[PDB]
Amino acid sequence: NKTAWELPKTYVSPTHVGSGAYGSVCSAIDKRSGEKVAIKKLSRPFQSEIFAKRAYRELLLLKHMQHENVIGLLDVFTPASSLRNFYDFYLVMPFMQTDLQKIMGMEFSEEKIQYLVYQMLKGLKYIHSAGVVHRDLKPGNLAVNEDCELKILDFGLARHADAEMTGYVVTRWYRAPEVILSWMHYNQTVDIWSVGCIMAEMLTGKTLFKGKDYLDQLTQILKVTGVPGTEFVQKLNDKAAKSYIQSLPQTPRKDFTQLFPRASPQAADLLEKMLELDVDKRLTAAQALTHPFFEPFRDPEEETEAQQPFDDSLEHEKLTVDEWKQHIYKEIVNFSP
Repeated sequence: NKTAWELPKTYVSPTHVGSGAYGSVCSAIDKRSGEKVAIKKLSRPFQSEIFAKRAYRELLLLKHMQHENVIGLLDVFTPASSLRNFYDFYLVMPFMQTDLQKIMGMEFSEEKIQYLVYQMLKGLKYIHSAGVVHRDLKPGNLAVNEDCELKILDFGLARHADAEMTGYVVTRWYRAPEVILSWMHYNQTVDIWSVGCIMAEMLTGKTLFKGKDYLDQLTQILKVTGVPGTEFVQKLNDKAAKSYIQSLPQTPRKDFTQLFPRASPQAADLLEKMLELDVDKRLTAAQALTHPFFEPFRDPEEETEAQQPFDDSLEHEKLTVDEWKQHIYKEIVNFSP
């Protein structure tokens, strides 16, 4: 279904769940083990260099990643017999149950928020330690089972963090202000901002920053965040970003206690440190785990990190789509005796 799945005989009873033009997600049952799994089809990975490069990133990231709070790769396959008829491929991973977007209407006690956000940051510490930035953390990408176990999903926009990265990234409502203010020069803390936006949403049942376009998102953010002093204005390396700010609509900076009532002094403090405008003052994943807000649940022995840095050897290379296909096809077949 959009566009006609070609599964092996190992996976049976294809029930559909997600949909799109970039490919679909469907549930299936592995016939070897009896486990229920999630299968994601990449239907047009070779339409362009960018789609090909992203397909490669997603596969390798899924492949090399081993953490309780990050989705793992069970299998990957393609109906193709060679590079001559290689048009798409499928990723197989543990089935979950629901995601955080679906249950946002629920009422989240601070205990649940503590537990769930703690798992987000544990996974994020792991992902970041591999030198990777996710760049699309949102409630739809946070899988949750009946035990309130959490897994991070979707590495389609993820990559090895570099000094210069793709500009238009992250889903707008969860997109950090520096993505716009410091175009193409952000770091792993964009993920921390997304975590902040999510936590606030669990706390209220409402999306914190609902901008109508990429610029209005910035305006929404700078309402809660204050308009910075001349210290931060000169702390940037942009003249275009110096403007707009130069329109100085001022009243910095709101206090989160008055802005997030019926939430705990320390919960408000964590949101504040996560939603910090200045990227240097902003909490990292490792640091956020050490915040007093997570004391009832914290266990440093399960805050593991990557055993190996994620390889970025092709990241600074110029491949054709045909070359990307070769590497992808190669990485599909050597998996996983």
